[PDB]
Amino acid sequence: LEQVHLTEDGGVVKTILRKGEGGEENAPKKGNEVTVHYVGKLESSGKVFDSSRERNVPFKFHLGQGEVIKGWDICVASMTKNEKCSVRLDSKYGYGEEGCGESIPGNSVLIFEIELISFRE
Amino acid sequence: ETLEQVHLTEDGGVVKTILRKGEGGEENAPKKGNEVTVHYVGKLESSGKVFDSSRERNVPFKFHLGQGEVIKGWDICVASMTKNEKCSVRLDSKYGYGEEGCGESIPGNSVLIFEIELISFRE
Ligand SMILES: C=CC[C@@H]1/C=C(\C)C[C@H](C)C[C@H](OC)[C@H]2O[C@@](O)(C(=O)C(=O)N3CCCC[C@H]3C(=O)O[C@H](/C(C)=C/[C@@H]3CC[C@@H](O)[C@H](OC)C3)[C@H](C)[C@@H](O)CC1=O)[C@H](C)C[C@@H]2OC
Repeated sequence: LEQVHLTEDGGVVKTILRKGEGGEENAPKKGNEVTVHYVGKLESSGKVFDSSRERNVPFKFHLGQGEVIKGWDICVASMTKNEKCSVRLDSKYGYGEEGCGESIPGNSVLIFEIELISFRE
Repeated sequence: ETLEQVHLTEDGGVVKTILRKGEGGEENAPKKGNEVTVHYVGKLESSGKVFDSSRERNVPFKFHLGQGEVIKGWDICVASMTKNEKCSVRLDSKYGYGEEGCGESIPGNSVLIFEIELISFRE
C-alpha cells in the first residue's frame, strides 16, 4: 500500500487500508464534527495505549481546532467518509518529550488506525 | 460546617471530599458498566493550577464506569458517587499519571485534585 506523507518532515505518514468514498461532499472541512473509531499503539512495542473500539463507542471531535494531537488534525483532514487508515506519528505530532503515562513514553512514535465514520457541520 | 472526607482506599491515595450531597435514593447510584456523565475540573495539588475543565469547553465527559476507561483514581471515585453529587477528590500519583506525568501540564509524581459532578448515568 502506498504511503501518503502529510507533512514535509516525514512526521505524519498515512497508509490507506480501506479507501473511503469519493467526492468533495465526502471530505470533512475545518470546524466540522467528525466521528471516528481508532486504535492507538506504540510503534516500538506494539502495545495499545487507547482505543475507542475497546470502549465500544466512537469518538467525536471538531476538526482543525487543536482539540486533539496535531497528527490527528492533520491526518483526519486528509480522509474521506468510510476511509480506514494507519497513520504513523513522530512524537512531535503526538505527545512530544513528555508523553502521557507509562503507556505513552516520551519521544514515542505512535501508530493509530483511524476509521472516519461520518461527519457533520 | 460539614467536612466529609471519604477514604476510598487503604493507602490514602484516593480521598473524596463531598462538596454537595447527591440525591437520596440508592437508585441514584451507578453500577460498574453503566455509562456515566460528569463535569470536571482538574488541577495540580502542588501548584494549584487548573490543567483542564470540561465546563470551560462545555462538553460533559462520558465513560463506562469501572472498566479501566479512565485513570484508576477516577474509576474508584465515581463508583462511590450518587446522582448530582459534587466532590473534590485527591489522587496520589499512583492513581493518576505516576512518575511519567502527562504532557506539559502534569509533571511526574503529581498529586491531582479533581472536582467531579455526577450529572447522570445509564445502563
Ligand atoms: C484521540 C483522543 C484521546 C482521548 C481523548 C478524550 C476521550 C477526551 C477526554 C475528555 C480527555 C481529555 O481531552 C481534553 C484530557 O483529559 C485530561 O486533561 C484529564 O483531565 C484527565 O486526566 N482525564 C480526563 C477525564 C477522565 C480522567 C482522565 C483520563 O483518564 O483521561 C484518559 C487518559 C488521558 C488516559 C491515559 C492514556 C495514556 C496512558 O499512558 C495513561 O496511563 C496513566 C492514561 C482519557 C479520557 C483517554 O482514555 C482517552 C483519550 O486520551 C488528561 C490529562 C489529558 C486528556 O487528553 C489526552
